Amino acid sequence: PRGSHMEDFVRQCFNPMIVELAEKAMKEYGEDPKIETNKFAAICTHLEVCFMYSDGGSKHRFEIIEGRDRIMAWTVVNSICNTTGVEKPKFLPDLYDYKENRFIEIGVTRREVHIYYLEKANKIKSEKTHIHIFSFTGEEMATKADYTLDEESRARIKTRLFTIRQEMASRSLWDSFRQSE
Amino acid sequence: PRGSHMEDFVRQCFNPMIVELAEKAMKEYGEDPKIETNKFAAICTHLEVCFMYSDGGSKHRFEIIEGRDRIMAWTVVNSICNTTGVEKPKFLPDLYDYKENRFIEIGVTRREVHIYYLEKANKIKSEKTHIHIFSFTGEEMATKADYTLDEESRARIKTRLFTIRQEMASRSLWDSFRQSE
Amino acid sequence: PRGSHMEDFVRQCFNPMIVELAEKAMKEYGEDPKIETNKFAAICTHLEVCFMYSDGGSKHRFEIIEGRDRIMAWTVVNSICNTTGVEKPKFLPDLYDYKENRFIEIGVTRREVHIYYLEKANKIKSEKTHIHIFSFTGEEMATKADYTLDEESRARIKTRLFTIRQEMASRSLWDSFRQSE
Amino acid sequence: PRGSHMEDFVRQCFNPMIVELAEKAMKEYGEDPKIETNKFAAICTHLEVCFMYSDGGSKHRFEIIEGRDRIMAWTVVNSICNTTGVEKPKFLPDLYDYKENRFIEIGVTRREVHIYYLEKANKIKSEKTHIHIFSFTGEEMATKADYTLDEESRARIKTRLFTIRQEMASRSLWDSFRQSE
Amino acid sequence: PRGSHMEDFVRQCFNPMIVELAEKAMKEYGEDPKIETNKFAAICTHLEVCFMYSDGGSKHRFEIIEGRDRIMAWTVVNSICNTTGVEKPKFLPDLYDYKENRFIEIGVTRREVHIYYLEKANKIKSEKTHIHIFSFTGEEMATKADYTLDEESRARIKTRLFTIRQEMASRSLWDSFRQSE
Amino acid sequence: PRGSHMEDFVRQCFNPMIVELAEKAMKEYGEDPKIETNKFAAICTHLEVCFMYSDGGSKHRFEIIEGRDRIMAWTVVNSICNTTGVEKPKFLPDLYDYKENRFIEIGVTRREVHIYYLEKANKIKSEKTHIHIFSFTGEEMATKADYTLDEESRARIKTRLFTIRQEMASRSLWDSFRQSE
Amino acid sequence: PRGSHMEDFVRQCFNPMIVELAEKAMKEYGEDPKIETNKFAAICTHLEVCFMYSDGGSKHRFEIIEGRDRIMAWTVVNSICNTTGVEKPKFLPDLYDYKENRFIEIGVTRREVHIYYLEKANKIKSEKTHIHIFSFTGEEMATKADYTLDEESRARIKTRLFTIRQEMASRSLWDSFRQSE
Amino acid sequence: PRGSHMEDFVRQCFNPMIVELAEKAMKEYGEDPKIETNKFAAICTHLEVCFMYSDGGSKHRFEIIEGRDRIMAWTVVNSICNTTGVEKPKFLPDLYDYKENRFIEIGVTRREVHIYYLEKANKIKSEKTHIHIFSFTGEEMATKADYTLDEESRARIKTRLFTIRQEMASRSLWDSFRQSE
Ligand SMILES: COc1cc(CCNC(=O)c2[nH]c(-c3c(F)cccc3F)nc(=O)c2O)ccn1
Ligand SMILES: COc1cc(CCNC(=O)c2[nH]c(-c3c(F)cccc3F)nc(=O)c2O)ccn1
Ligand SMILES: COc1cc(CCNC(=O)c2[nH]c(-c3c(F)cccc3F)nc(=O)c2O)ccn1
Ligand SMILES: COc1cc(CCNC(=O)c2[nH]c(-c3c(F)cccc3F)nc(=O)c2O)ccn1
Ligand SMILES: COc1cc(CCNC(=O)c2[nH]c(-c3c(F)cccc3F)nc(=O)c2O)ccn1
Ligand SMILES: COc1cc(CCNC(=O)c2[nH]c(-c3c(F)cccc3F)nc(=O)c2O)ccn1
Ligand SMILES: COc1cc(CCNC(=O)c2[nH]c(-c3c(F)cccc3F)nc(=O)c2O)ccn1
Ligand SMILES: [Mn+2]
Ligand SMILES: [Mn+2]
Ligand SMILES: [Mn+2]
Ligand SMILES: [Mn+2]
Ligand SMILES: [Mn+2]
Ligand SMILES: [Mn+2]
Ligand SMILES: [Mn+2]
Ligand SMILES: [Mn+2]
Ligand SMILES: [Mn+2]
Ligand SMILES: [Mn+2]
Ligand SMILES: [Mn+2]
Ligand SMILES: [Mn+2]
Ligand SMILES: [Mn+2]
Repeated sequence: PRGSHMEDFVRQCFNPMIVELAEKAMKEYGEDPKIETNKFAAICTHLEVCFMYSDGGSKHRFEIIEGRDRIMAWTVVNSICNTTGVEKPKFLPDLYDYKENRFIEIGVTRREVHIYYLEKANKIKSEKTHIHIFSFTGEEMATKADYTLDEESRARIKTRLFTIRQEMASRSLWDSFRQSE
Repeated sequence: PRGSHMEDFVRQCFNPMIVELAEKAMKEYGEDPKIETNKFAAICTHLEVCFMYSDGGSKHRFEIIEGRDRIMAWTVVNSICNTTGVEKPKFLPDLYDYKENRFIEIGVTRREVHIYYLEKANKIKSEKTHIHIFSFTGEEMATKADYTLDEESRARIKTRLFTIRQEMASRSLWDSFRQSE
Repeated sequence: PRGSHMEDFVRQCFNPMIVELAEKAMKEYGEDPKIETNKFAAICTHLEVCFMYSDGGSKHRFEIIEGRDRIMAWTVVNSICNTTGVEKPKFLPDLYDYKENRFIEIGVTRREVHIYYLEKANKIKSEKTHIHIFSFTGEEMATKADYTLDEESRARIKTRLFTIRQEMASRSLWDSFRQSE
Repeated sequence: PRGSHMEDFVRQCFNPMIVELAEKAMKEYGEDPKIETNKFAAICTHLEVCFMYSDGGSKHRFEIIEGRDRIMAWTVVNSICNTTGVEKPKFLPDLYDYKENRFIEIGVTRREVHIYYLEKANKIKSEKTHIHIFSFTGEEMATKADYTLDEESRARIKTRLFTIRQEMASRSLWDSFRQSE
Repeated sequence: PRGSHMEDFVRQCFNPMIVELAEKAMKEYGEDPKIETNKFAAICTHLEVCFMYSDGGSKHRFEIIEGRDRIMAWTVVNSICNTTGVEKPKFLPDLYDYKENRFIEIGVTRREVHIYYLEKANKIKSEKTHIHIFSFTGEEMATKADYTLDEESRARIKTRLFTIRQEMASRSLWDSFRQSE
Repeated sequence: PRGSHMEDFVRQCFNPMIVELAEKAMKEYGEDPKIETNKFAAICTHLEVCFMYSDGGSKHRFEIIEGRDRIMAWTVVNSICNTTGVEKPKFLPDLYDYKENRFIEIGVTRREVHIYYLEKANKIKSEKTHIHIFSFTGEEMATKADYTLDEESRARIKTRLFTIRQEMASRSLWDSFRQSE
Repeated sequence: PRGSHMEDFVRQCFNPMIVELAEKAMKEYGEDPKIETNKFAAICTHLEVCFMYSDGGSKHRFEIIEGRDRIMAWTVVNSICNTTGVEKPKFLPDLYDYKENRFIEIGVTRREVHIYYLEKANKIKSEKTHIHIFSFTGEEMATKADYTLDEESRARIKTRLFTIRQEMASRSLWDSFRQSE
Repeated sequence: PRGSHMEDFVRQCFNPMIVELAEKAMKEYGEDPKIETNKFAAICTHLEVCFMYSDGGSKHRFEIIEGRDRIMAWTVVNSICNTTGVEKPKFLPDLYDYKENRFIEIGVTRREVHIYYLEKANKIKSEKTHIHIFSFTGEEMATKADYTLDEESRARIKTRLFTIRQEMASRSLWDSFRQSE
C-alpha cells in the first residue's frame, strides 16, 4: 500500500464523492492514486474547482463534462454540438456554458497563470473553447478577459485553493506538490 | 416476458419514478410496456421532457397535468379553468402556465417538427392552448414563436433528447424507434 | 369513533403534518375533529392556504403565526411588535409581512368574499392589520386592493381551493360543508 | 452537574448543532457551559445570529469564520486575505463579505448598542473590518450606517433576539443574564 | 371518481405501499379499485396478512410470491421448483416455506373458515400446497392442523383482522363488505 | 407560559416522541403539561418504561396499548379479547402479552412498591390482568412473582429510573416530584 | 460504447452497489465490463452469492474478503491469520468462517459442480481452505459434505441463481453466457 | 496545526463519531489530539474495541460507560449500583454486564497482556470489577479466564486490532506508536 501520507491528506481534505471520481479517472488512464499521489491531489482539486464553478450562476447554466466517464462525456459533448451548432472540440472540455454557448476548459496550476494558459491555448485548436485558469496563489486568467462567473463565485474558488495550499504546507507536502506539475 | 432489450434500456436510461409513471399511463390505456416497448420509451421521454419543462422558470410558474391519473388530471384542469376563466380544453394538456395563463401541449417527435405541430394543432380545437414541439434532432417549434422558457432551459431539453438518441443508436434500437411513430 | 367519512377524506386529502396541526388547534379550543368534522376540514384548508401564502414571495418575507401554539404565537407576535413598532393586534393574526411591515389575516370562506371581509374587518379594531380573503369559487379580496403576493402564487391557492371543493362534491360532502360556516 | 436550569433552557431553546458548537468553543477557551451558563446562553445566541446573518443575501455572499476551530478559522481568514488583498485582522472576525470585500464583526449585547459598538471599535485596530451590533431590545448599529443585509433579514434577527429574551423572562432567568455582560 | 367512502377508508387504514400493490394487482386483472371498492379492501387485507405471515419465523424462512407481478411471481415459483424438486402448482400461491419445503396459500374470509378452506382445497389439485385460512372473527384453519408459525404470530394477524372489522363497522361499511364475498 | 423549569428538564431528559405522546395524553384528560409539570414528568416516565418493557422479549411478543388514543386503544383491547377469549378489562391496561395471554398493567411509583401494587390491585376487578410495578429506588413487584421479562431487561428499566431520579435531584426537582404522587 | 444488451440486463438485474463493485474488480484486472459483458454478469452473480452467503448464519460469523480492494483484502486475510493461526492461503479466498475457523472459496459455475470443484481444489494447495460450489441448475458441492450454512439459506441462493438464468433465457442471453465459462 | 500525519491516518482509519468522542475525551482531560497524536490513535482504538465488545452478546446485555461525559458516566455507574447492589468502583469502568452483574474494564495494550493486566489489576481495588485485556498481536487475557463473549466476537476484535497495526506499519507510524505506551 506504500502508505503515502499525501494519500491520507487527500482522503481527509476532499469530499468522499470527489475522491471516488478522481480515483476512477486516474485508474481509467492507467494511474494509481496510491503511487502518483501528487496527481491524486491534483485531480481532486481540479474536480472540486470544476464543481464549484458550475455551482456559480443560474441552475441550468452549466453542463458538467468533467467527472463523467470518457464515453459518456463525449456523448454529452456531441449532443451539445448537434443541438447548438458549436464545433466539436478536439479534446474533452470541462463544462459547457448554456448562457454564452461555449465550452469551458478549467485550469488549476502551481506556477504563474501566464504559462499554463499558453500551454492550454496551444493544445486546443478550436479557439472557440473558452479557457479559465486558476492558481493556488490567488490569480486567474480567462479568455478575452471574460471571467464568466461573478467575482464572489471566483473569489470562493481562490479562497479554497489557498486553503488547500496551507493545509499541505502544514503537513510539509506543499514543496513536493508544487515541484510535480 | 418476451425479454425485449428496448425494455432493459428504458429501465437503465430513465428515472425509476418516470418509468413507473409511464407504466401506469400505458396500462391505464390498455398497453403493455413489455410488448409495445417503442412506445414505452416514448412516454418516458415525453414524461421527462414535461418535467424538465416545468423545472424551467419560476417555482410556482407551472402546474403539471401530465403524469397524473386521468380523473385527477381533469380535476386540476377544471380548477384552473373555474379560477382563471380559461376555456376547458377538449383533450388533456400537459402543463399550465400561471405566468401566461394558458395550457401547454408538449410534443416530442421523431420526424420534422413541421408535420407534428400540424397534427397537434389540427387535433385541438381550442386555439388558446399553447403548443411547443421538440425533436430528437435538436429542433423546436412553438405557437406564435413564443417558446415560453429561456433558451438555456430549452437547450438542456434538446441536449437530453439527442443523448437518448445516441444511446439507442449505440444499442441498434434507434432505427426501430424512429420508424414506429 | 362515530366513523364520519368527512374525517377519512380530510386525512386522505391533506398533508399529515397539516392534519396534526389542525387537530392540536381544535383540541386546544375544546373541539373534537372526529365530531366537528366540517370544521376539521376547514382548519386544514385554512392552514394549508396560510402555508402556501408564506411560500410565495422571498424566503425571509413572512413570519408564520398560524399553526403555532397560542402562547408561542403571542410570543412571536410580541417580538415583532417590540422590534418594528407596529401596534399589538387584539386578535391573533395569521402571518406577518416583513416586506410591508404589517400583519396579515387570511380568510377562507364558503360564501361571497364581500360578507366575510366585512365580518373580518368588523372583528379587528386595528385597521393596520392587512386582510386577505379567499373563496372556494376562485374569488379573492384584499385590503386596499393590495393582494401582497404575485398573481401566480394567488392563482395556485385558488386552484387548490377549487380542487378541494371538487373532491368533496364527488363524495357528496360539499353540500354539508358549505352549509356549516 | 450543578443542575443549573439556565442550562436546560439553552438546550431546549437552541438548535442541537448550535449548542454543540457553543460547547466546543467554550471548552476550547477553558470554560464550562455547566458552570458559566449565562455565557453558554450568549455564545449560542451569538452563534445563531451569525448563522442567520450569513443566510441573508446571496448563496456565495458570506464566508463563515465563527463556529470553526481556532486554527481552521485563522486558515480561512488567511486564504481570504492572500486572495483579495485585505489586511489580516488582529482578532478573529465572524464573517467575510465577498460582495463588499470586508470582514464583519457581529455583536449581540444586553445594553445600549452605543457602548458595545465603542468597545468593539476600540478593540480592533483594523478600521477596515465592518462592525454590526444587535441588541435584545430591537436596536442595531453598523459601521458607516451600512447595515449590509436587507431590512427583512435584519428584522428576523431582531424578532428572534426578542423571543429569546421573553422565554428567559418567563423562566425568571432574564434578570441574571442581563446583569452578566 | 364516484367518491366511494370505502375507498377513503382503505387509503387511511392500510399502508401506502400495500395500497399501491393492491391497485396494481386489481388493474392487472381489469378491476377498478375506485369501483370495486369492497374487493379493494380485500386485496389490501389479504396482502397485509401475507406480509405479517412472512414476518413470522426466521429471516430467510419465507419467499413472498403474492404482491409480485404475474410474470415475476411465476418466475420465482419456477426457480423454487427447479431447485427443491417440488411440483409446480397449477395456480399462483402466496408464499413458499423454505423450512417445510411447501407453498402456502393464505386465505382471508368473511364467512366460516370451513367453507372457504373447502373451496380453496377443491380449487388446487396439488395437495402438497399448504393451505392456511384466517377469518375476521378470529378463527383459523390450516392443512393437517399444521399452522406453520408460532401462536403469537398468528394471534397478531387475528387481532389486526378484528381491528379492521371494527373500523369498518364504525363507518357502517362492514355490512356491505361481509355481503360481497 | 409560567416558565416552570421542571418542564425544561422533561423536554431535555425524554425523547421528543415520548414528550409528544405524554402531552396528547394529558391534554386529552384536560391537563396542562405546562402547569401540572410533576405529572408531565410522570407520564413521560411511565411511557418510556412501557416502551422499554415491550422492547424486552421477542419481536411479536407484546401489543402496546399505552400511548394510543383512547378510542384506538380500546379498539385494540377489543380485538385482542374477541380473538383470544380473554375477558375485557374494566380499565385500559398498558400492554398485552401474546406469550402468556394476559394484559399487563405497568406501574411506576415514588413510594414503596407494596402500597402502589395494593392500590393497583384494588382498582381492577379482573384479577386475570397481570400487574408489574417499578420504583425509582430499584424495586419491582409483579403478580404471582411472575416478572414476565428477563432480569437484564428489568435491570435496564431500573437503571433508567434511578438515572432520572439523579438528574432531578441535581436540579433540586426531586423533592417536589416525590411529594406529588 | 458497443451497446451490448447483456450490459443493460446486468444493470437492471443486479444491485447498483454490486454492479459498482464488479466494475471496480474487472477494471482492476484490466477488463472492460462493456466489452467482456458475459464476465460482467458473472462477477455480479458471484458477488451477490458471496453476500447472501455471509447473510446466512449469525451476525459476526463471517468476514467478507471478496469485494474489497486487493491490498485491503490481503490485509484482512493477514490479520485473520496472525490472530487465529490459520495458514495464509496462496490465492485470495471469498469469506472467513469465525465459527469453523477456515476460509471459504465460493464457486458459481455454468457446468456440473463436479468439474468446477476439481479445478478449484487443484488450484489451491492449502487443503484447509473450505470450498463451496453452486450451480445455476440448483446443485451444490462442499468440502467434506460440510455445507456450512442452513438448508434454507443455501436454498435461497439456488432460487436466485435459477431466477437469473430464467431472466437471461427470456432475453436470449443464456446460451452465450453458458458457453463462455 | 503541526500537520502530524498520524492525525490524518486516525481520521481516515476510524469512524467519524469515534473520532469525535475521542477528541472530546482528550480535550476534557487537557490533551490535544493534534499534539498527542499517538494517544489520539489509542483512545480511538480503545473506543472502537469497547463498542464492538458491547455489540457482542444480546441486545440489552451491556451498558456502555466509556464514551460518555464524566458526570454522565458516573451517573449511570451509580444507577447500576443503587439498583443491583454492586459496589461502586473507585475508577470509571468501560462497560457493565447485565448478564454477569459486573463492570468490565477493557484494555488494549502494545506490549504483552501479562504486564498490562497486572497494572490494571493493581490500579483497581474492587476485585469484583472484571478485567479483559486485548493486544495488537492477537492475544487476550480476562479475569478468572472468563472471556465473557463468544470466541467469534473476540476474534473480530483481534482481527481489527491487527488490521490497524498493519495500516500504521505501512505508513511507518507503528514504531512510534508501540514505543509510546
Ligand atoms: C495524466 O493524465 C490524466 C488525465 C485525466 C483527465 C484528463 N482530462 C481533462 O479534462 C483534464 N486533465 C487535467 C490534468 C490533471 F487533472 C492532472 C494532471 C495533468 C492534467 F492535464 N487538467 C484539466 O484541466 C482537465 O480538463 C485524469 C488522470 N490522468
Ligand atoms: C397510445 O395512447 C396513449 C396515450 C397516453 C397518454 C395520452 N395523453 C397525452 O397527453 C399525450 N400522449 C402522447 C403520446 C405518447 F406519449 C406516445 C404515443 C402517442 C402519443 F400521442 N404525446 C403527448 O404529447 C401527450 O400530451 C399514454 C399511453 N398511451
Ligand atoms: C372554533 O374556534 C376555533 C378557532 C381556531 C383557531 C382560531 N384562530 C385563528 O387565527 C383563525 N380561525 C379561523 C376559523 C376556522 F379555522 C374555523 C372556523 C372558524 C374560524 F374563525 N379562520 C381564520 O382565518 C383564523 O386566522 C381553531 C379551532 N377552533
Ligand atoms: C470568554 O471568551 C470566550 C470567547 C469565545 C469566542 C471568542 N471569539 C469571538 O469571535 C467572539 N466572542 C464573543 C463573546 C461571547 F460570545 C461571549 C462572551 C464574551 C464575548 F466577547 N462575541 C463576539 O461577537 C465574537 O465574535 C468563546 C468562549 N469564550
Ligand atoms: C378478482 O380476481 C382478482 C385476483 C387477484 C389476485 C389473484 N391471486 C391470488 O393469489 C389470490 N387472490 C384472492 C382474492 C382476492 F384477494 C379478492 C377476491 C377474490 C380472491 F380470490 N385471495 C387469495 O388468497 C389469493 O392468493 C387480484 C385482483 N383480482
Ligand atoms: C390524571 O389522569 C391521567 C391519566 C392519564 C392516562 C391514564 N391511563 C393509564 O393507563 C395510566 N395512568 C397512570 C398515571 C399517570 F401516568 C400519572 C398520574 C396518575 C396515573 F394514574 N399510570 C399508569 O400506570 C397507567 O397505565 C394521562 C393523564 N392524566
Ligand atoms: C491521559 O489520560 C486520558 C484518559 C482518558 C480516559 C480515561 N478513562 C478510561 O476509562 C480509560 N483510559 C485508557 C487510556 C487511554 F485510552 C489512553 C492512554 C492511557 C489510558 F489509560 N484505557 C482504558 O482502558 C480506559 O478504560 C482520555 C484521555 N486521556
Ligand atoms: Mn477536464
Ligand atoms: Mn480542465
Ligand atoms: Mn399529455
Ligand atoms: Mn404532450
Ligand atoms: Mn389564524
Ligand atoms: Mn385566518
Ligand atoms: Mn466571533
Ligand atoms: Mn462577534
Ligand atoms: Mn391467498
Ligand atoms: Mn400503567
Ligand atoms: Mn469465489
Ligand atoms: Mn474507560
Ligand atoms: Mn478501558
